[PDB]
Amino acid sequence: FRSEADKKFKYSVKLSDYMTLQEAATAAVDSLLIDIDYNFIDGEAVDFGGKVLTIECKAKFIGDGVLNWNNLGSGSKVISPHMHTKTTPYTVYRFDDNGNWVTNPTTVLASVAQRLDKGYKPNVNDHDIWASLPDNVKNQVAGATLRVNSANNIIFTHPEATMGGYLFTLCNHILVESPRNFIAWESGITFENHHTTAWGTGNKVVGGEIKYGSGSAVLFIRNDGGDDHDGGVRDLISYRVGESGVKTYQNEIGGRSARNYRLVFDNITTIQCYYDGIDVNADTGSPTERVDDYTLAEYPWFQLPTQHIIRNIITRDCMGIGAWWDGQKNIIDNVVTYEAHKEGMFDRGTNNDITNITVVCANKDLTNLNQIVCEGGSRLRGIMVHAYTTQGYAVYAPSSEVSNVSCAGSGTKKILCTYVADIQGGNINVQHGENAMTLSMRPAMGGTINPSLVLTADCQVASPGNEASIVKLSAIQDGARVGELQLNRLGFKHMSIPVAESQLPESALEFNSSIGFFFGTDDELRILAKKPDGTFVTYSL
Amino acid sequence: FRSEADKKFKYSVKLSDYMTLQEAATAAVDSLLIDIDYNFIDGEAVDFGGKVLTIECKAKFIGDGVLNWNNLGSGSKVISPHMHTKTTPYTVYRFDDNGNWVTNPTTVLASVAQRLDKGYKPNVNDHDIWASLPDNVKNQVAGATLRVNSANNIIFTHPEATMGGYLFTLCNHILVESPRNFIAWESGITFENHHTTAWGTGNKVVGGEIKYGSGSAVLFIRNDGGDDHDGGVRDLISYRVGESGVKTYQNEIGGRSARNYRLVFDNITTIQCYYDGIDVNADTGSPTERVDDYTLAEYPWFQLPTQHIIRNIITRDCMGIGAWWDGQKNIIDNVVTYEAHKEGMFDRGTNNDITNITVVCANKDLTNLNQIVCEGGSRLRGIMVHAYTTQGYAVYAPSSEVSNVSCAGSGTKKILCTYVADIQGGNINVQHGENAMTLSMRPAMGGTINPSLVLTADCQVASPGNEASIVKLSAIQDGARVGELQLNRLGFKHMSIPVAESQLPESALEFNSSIGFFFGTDDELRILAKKPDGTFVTYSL
Amino acid sequence: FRSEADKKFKYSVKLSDYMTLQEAATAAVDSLLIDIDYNFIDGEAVDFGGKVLTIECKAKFIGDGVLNWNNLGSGSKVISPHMHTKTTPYTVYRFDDNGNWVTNPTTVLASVAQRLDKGYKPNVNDHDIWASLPDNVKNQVAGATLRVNSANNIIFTHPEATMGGYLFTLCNHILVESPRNFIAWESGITFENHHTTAWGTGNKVVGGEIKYGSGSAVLFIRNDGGDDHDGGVRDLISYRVGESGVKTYQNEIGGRSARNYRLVFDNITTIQCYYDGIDVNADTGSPTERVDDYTLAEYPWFQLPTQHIIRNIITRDCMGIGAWWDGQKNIIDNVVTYEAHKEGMFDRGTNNDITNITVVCANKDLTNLNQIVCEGGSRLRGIMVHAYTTQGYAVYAPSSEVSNVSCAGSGTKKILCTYVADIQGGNINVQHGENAMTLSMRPAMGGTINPSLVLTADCQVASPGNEASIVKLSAIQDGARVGELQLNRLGFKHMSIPVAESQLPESALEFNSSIGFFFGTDDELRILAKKPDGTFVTYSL
Repeated sequence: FRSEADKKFKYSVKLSDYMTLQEAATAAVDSLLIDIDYNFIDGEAVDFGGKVLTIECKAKFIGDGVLNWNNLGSGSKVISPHMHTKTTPYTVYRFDDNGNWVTNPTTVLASVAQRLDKGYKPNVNDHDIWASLPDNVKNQVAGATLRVNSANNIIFTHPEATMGGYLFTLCNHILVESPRNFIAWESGITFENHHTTAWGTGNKVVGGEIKYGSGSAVLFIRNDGGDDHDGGVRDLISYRVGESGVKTYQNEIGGRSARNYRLVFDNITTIQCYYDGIDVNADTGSPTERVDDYTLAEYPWFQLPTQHIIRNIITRDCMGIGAWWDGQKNIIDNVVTYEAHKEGMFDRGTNNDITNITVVCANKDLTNLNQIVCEGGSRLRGIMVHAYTTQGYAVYAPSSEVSNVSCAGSGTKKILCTYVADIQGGNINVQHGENAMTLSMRPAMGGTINPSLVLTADCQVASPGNEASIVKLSAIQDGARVGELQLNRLGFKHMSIPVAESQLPESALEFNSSIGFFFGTDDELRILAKKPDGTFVTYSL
Repeated sequence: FRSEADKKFKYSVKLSDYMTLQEAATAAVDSLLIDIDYNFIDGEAVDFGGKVLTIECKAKFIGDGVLNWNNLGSGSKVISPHMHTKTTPYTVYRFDDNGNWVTNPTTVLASVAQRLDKGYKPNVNDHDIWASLPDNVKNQVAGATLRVNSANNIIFTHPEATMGGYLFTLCNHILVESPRNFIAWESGITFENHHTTAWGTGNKVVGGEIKYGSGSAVLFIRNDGGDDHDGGVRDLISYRVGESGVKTYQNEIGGRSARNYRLVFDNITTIQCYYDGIDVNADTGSPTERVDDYTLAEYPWFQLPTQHIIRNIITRDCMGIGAWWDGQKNIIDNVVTYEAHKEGMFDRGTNNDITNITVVCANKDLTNLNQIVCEGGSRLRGIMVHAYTTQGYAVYAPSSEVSNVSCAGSGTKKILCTYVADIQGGNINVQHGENAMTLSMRPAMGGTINPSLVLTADCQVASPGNEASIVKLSAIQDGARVGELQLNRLGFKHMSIPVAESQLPESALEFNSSIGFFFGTDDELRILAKKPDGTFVTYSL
Repeated sequence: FRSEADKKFKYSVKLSDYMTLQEAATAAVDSLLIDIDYNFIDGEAVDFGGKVLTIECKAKFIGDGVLNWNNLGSGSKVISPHMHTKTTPYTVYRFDDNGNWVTNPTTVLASVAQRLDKGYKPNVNDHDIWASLPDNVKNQVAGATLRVNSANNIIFTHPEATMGGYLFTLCNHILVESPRNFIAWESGITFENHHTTAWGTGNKVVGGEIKYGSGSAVLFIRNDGGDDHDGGVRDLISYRVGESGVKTYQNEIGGRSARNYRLVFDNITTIQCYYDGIDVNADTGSPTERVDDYTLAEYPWFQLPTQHIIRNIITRDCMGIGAWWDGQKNIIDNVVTYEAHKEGMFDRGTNNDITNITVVCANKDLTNLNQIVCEGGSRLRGIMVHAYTTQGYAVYAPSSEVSNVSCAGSGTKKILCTYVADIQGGNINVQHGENAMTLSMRPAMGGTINPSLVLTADCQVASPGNEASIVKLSAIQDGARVGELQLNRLGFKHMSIPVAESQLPESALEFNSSIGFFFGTDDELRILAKKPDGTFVTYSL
C-alpha cells in the first residue's frame, strides 16, 4: 500500500532521526541525508542492503579508524562526504616559512606537533626521524578512513577529508570527481583489489586536489584498465604527499601481485611530494617470482607489458624522482619537471615511447645523478634539459635512441645513447655572445672524447658594419687538433695552408688531380702532385 | 490549493507507481525517479509537457529500437540514464587475444557472435565481410536508442549504454557530461540538426569514455559553434568504435548539407577505431553542389571555412588515418598519433595552421603511404616524425611551408614542401655512433636529388684522448662529388688541394688576389694567378 | 515533534509558495526550489540563516542591480542559477559580418544598440568612443549581479547569465563548475577579497564558457592559492570579453592591495578579447608603495614573487597582448597565441621559467611591436615564432637566455638576448627552395650586424642526378666578406685560393708547418713558409 503522499513526494530519510548510521540506512529507500555530524567507532559497519541510494552529505563522519560501507547498490552516488579524524594527530612538517624543504633531521624532528591542517603522520618511510620518535607519537591512534567494500559503479562527488581518506576494496567502476578540502591521512584515495585474482577496473579520480597524507594521493592495487584504458587519474593536483604524487603499487601484498596495467594518467600536477612526482612502477627491489601475474620467464624484472598512457604531467620540487615508470609498451608524452632532487625523468623499463619531455634543475641536491635516465631500449623524441649543475649527463640512455634534443644554459649537456637522429631544416643562422663560436662534429661517439672536426668563426673586431674575423677548420691526430686551415688571419685576406712536416707518401693524396705540400729532410718546400691519370711527380720550389 | 505537506516536501513521482513512462511523465511536477527497469516498445513516445524536470535514473531503459522524448522543458537534467538493448546482437570482434588487429577476412567472419560486452554490429562499412553475412545477422533487430526531439538546454550526466546510444534531433545547448559504462550501438552520441536550415549550436560532450558501436563515438550533423566556438568534444576516450574516433558529417543527408563549423575538439584519446582517429572533414567523394551551405563557386571542394579548433589529440593503432581534417582557417595544435595504418596526419584542405604534431609508425600496413600529408597551402611548425619504414615521405606537403621538423630513427626522412625555415641557435655540437658524420646542404630542393655541399668528419682512430680524423669538403658536378679538399689524410696534417685537370680559364677565379692550380696539356703543373688589380699571369713550376 | 511523513520525505520549499526570496529562505530546511522567475529589486538581500542548502534553480533571477545572498551555510550548493537583466542594455559590438574586428571609431559608435545577446556595455576602457556617447547610454541602468557575501565552501554548478554575473565578496573555497549560456555584464565571475587583510583562497572556476561583459571572464582580487596552489581557472573558453580573457587585479582597491599569488591557470582559450588574452599581472602603471603587501624595498615594481602556474593557454585575435604576466618565480608552459594585435607573449617581470611558447602573427596591427618580449632575466626553452611582418624582433629578451628557438616563414627572425644555447643532434641534412643556401655564424652577437663566417652551397645545375655546384667559405674584414675559398667554380673541380694582396708578415701564419701566398710590391707571387721548427723562408715563383 502507497498513500497519495507516497506517490507525490521524494523519499528521503535523515540521520538526525536515528541513533546510528545503520538505522538510517535500514530506513532509507531513495535518498539518505547526513544532516548532523556522525561520530563513528573504529570497525563500525553499515549494511545498505543492495539499495541504489543517493547519500547527500551535509555534515561530517568523525572517528579514529575505519567506517565500513557494505552492500551499497550499483548506481549509488555519494555527494560531498567528509572524513574527519577524532584525535588530532602529531604530524611532521618538512617546510620552512618560505615554503622550502627543511632537511636537517634535528629541525625535522622538532617540527613534529599536533595539527589538523598540514603535515602528515610520521612513518617508516621517514628514514631521517623514524628511529628518534617518542612512544606517544609512533603509537598514536588517529585518522578517519571510509572503506567501501565490494561495490560496483558508485560515483563520489567532491569528497573532502581532514586527516582522513577513502579506501575502495574489491570495487569496480568507482568514479571519484573533484576531491577538495582534502587533507589526507595515508594515501588519499586507494583502489585495493588484491584480495582476489580478478583485476579491478574502471576505477578513476578526475579533478580536484589532495593534500598531505603519509601515502600517495591516489594509489592503485591490482587494477587493469583493459585495452579500454578505463581507469586512472585525470586533472589532479597532488600537494605535499608523504610518498608519491600518484602511485601504482609494486610487487605483492599478502602474497598476491598488487601490480597494475593499462591505466591513463593525464594532467597531474605534483608539488613537493617526498618521494616521486609520479611513481608508475610495477616491479621494485630484488627480483622474486610473481604471484598471479606474469612470471619472470615471461617478462624480466622491470619489463612487464604495463601499456600505461602517461601525459601532460608537471611536477615541482619533489624530493624523489621528478617522474618515473618501469615496464614496457608505455606511451609517455608531455612531462615537465622542475627542481627534482633526484633524477628529473627516469625510465626503469624498456621498449617505451617517450615524447616532449622538459627537465629543469633536476639532481637539485648535487648527488651526481643524471637529469634524464633510461635503463632499457626506449625511443625519445623532443627532449629539453636545463641542468643548473655540470654533474652527470643531460641524457643517460645508453641503449636508447634520441631525436630533437636540446640542452640549455651552462649545466651538463652530455648525451649518451645508441643513436642520435639527424637535424633537418633550411639555412642555418647561429649566433653567440662570446667572440668565437663553433660547429663541432663528434662521430664514433661511443669511443671518443674530442670532436673529429671543428669549424670556428672567430670575431676579432665586433663593430657593427665594420666586423673582422678569422675562419678556421681543423682535424685531430693523437688527441690534438691538427691540419688547420685558416682564412683572414690578421686581416690579410689569405688562406693559411697546413703542410706536411716530412715526406708525403703517394697514399696521402686520395684523388686524381690533387696536390699536397710538404717539407723535405733539409726543410725544402715541395709539392707532391697526383696527376689526372693517377701517376705522381714531385716539384721542388 | 496546496496543503501544508505540499509546502514542505520535494515533489517526485516514481516509475514503479505507473504502467508507462508517459503516465509517470504526466504526473511529474519537479522530479521523476526511474526506480525500476522499463521495457519500451520501438517507436514509443513520452510527452513531458514542457516541464523542467529532474529525471533521476536508478534503473535501465530496455528495448530494441527507439524511445522518443518530446517536449522536455529547457533547463531539465537527466541523471545517469542507461539505454540497454533487449535482443543480444551479433557483433564483429576485430581483435585477437593480445588485443591486436585481426584482418584475415575468414577469421573476422568467424568472430561474428552474440555479445553484450564488446564488438559492434556488422554493417556496410565492413567491406571485408559484408557480402559474406548470413541473413539472420544482416537482418537482426537490436539496439536501444534514446531520441530527444527539439529540446534546448538539457544536461545529461554520466549516461550509460549496453548496445545503445543517444540521438539528439533539432536540439541546442545539450551538454553531455562523462558518458561511462557506455557500449555504443551506432554512433554513441549524435547531434542531428539537418532537418531545418538552422544550425545546431552549444551541443557538447565533456569527459568519459565511449566504447564500440558501428559508428563514431560522437557525431555532428549541421552544427555550428558560432565565432563563440560553443560546441564540440572535450576530454573523451573513444575506444574501438566501428567508424571514426569522433566525426563531423560530410556532404548532405536527405538533401540538406549536414556539414559543421566552428567546433572545438580538445583532448580526445582514440584507441583502435576502424576508420580515422578523428574525422573532422566537411566534404567527401566527388564534388557536388552544396545545399543550404556555401556554393562550390564560393569555396571549392575540401576548402570550406570550417574554422575548427583541434588540440591535444592522441590516437593509437587506428586502422584508418591517425587524425585528419579538410577545410580552411582551422587551428590544429598538439596532435600525437601512433601506429596509424594509413597516413599519420592528413590535411585535405588548405590554409590551415598546424603546430606540434608527432607521428610515430604511421603507414603501419606498408601500402606506400606518407607519414604526414597536406594537400593545400598549410603552415606547419614543430613536426616530429618517426617512421618505422623507408616507404614514402616523412612530410609530403608540396604547397606548404614547414619549420622545426625532426625525422627520427632509420625510416623515411624525406620532406617535400615549398619552403623550409631557418635553423637558429648557438654553438653546434653534433655527434654520431658511426665513424663518419656529415653536414649536407641541398639547395634547389625541388629539382635536385644530391646535396650541393658535403662537409665530412671521418674518425680514423676512436680512442678517447687519442683521436685521429680526416676532414673533407666537396662540391658536385654531373651528379658526382668533385673538388674535394681534405685535411690530415693518413695523419700527415696537410691540406689535400684539388686542382683543375686542364687549362683553367680566367673566368674560373672570381676574386682579385686569388690563385688556382691546374695541369697543362703535357701534365705540367701551373698556377693561374688573378692579381690584386684583376689582371692575370700564369706561373709554371 | 516530527510526524511519520516528516521522517520519510525530502524537505524542500518552493519559491512559488512565497512572495519573496527571503520568505522562501526562512522556510527552507534542506532544499529550496526556484520554480518561477523572480524579479528582485536593486539592493535586495536574502539571509539564509547559516543553513546548508541545496538551491535548485529552474527559473531566473531578473533585475537591474544587485541581489545579495548573506549567511549561506558552508557546504551549500547552487544548481544552475541564471542572472538576467531587467532592462535591455545598449551594447557596443566590435565585429563585422565576417566576425572580424571593426576599429573605425565612427563605425564602432554606430554599433551601439540595445541587445540581450551580444556586445558589452560601453565604458571608460573604450577609449575610441567613450567621449562620444549620448547621455541615455553612459547613464543606463541595467545588468543583474548576484553578490554572495562572506560564504565558505559553496559549489555553483552550471551557472548562466543574460547580461549578468556573479560577485563573491570575502569568500573562500568557492567552486564554480561549467558556466554556460553565460553572457556577462561586467567581469563574469569575480572573487573580491580586498575588504580585509586576509587573502581569499580555494576560489576557482573549472569548465565552461563566458561571453562578452565589459570586464574579464574571471577576475581575482587579493586571492592567494597558498603553496597549495588551490585557486584559479581551468578548462575555460573566454569569448569576446571587454577586458582580458582572465585577470589578476593590479595595485590597490579602496586603499588595500588587490594583487594575487600562487594561482593555477590551466587550459584557457581566449577568443577576441579587447585587452589581453590573459592578464596575469600584479603591478601596473607608475610605482607606488604597496599597502598590506610586500614593500617596494622588498620587491621592486613588476617583480613580486607571485609564483603562478600558467599552462596550456591558447588565444586568438586578441586586440591587446596575446598572453602576459609580471612578477617572478612563475612557471609558464605551453602557450600558443595567434593574431595578437600587440605583442604575442610578454614577460613584464623577471626570473620566470618559460617553455613551449608558439606565437603566430603577433603585432597584427603593424605598430612596430615585437613578437615575444621579456623585460627581465627569464629562461626560455622551446620557442616558435612565425611573424607575418618584418617589423621588430621575433624574440626581444635582452637579459634572458633562450634555447630551442625557431623562427618561421619570411617575417622577422631577429633574436636579442644574453645567451643562446647550443644546437645538438646527429648528421645535419638541410635543404632549400632557393638555388643557394648558407651556414652563417655570428659570434659577438651583442656588437655585430654581419656574420663572422659564411659557408655557401650554390647549385648551378639543378637536374636530378646531374647536379653541379660551387662551394664557398669566407671571413669578414671592415664589414665586407673576404678571404673566400671556393671549390668547383665553373665546373673545373679546383680550389680557388685567396692570397694576400701585399707582404705577409710572419705573425700571419699561426702554426708551424704552414704556408701563405702573397703578392710582392711588383705583383710577384710568393710563398711565406713557416717551417716545422717555427722559422721562416720565402719562396719566389
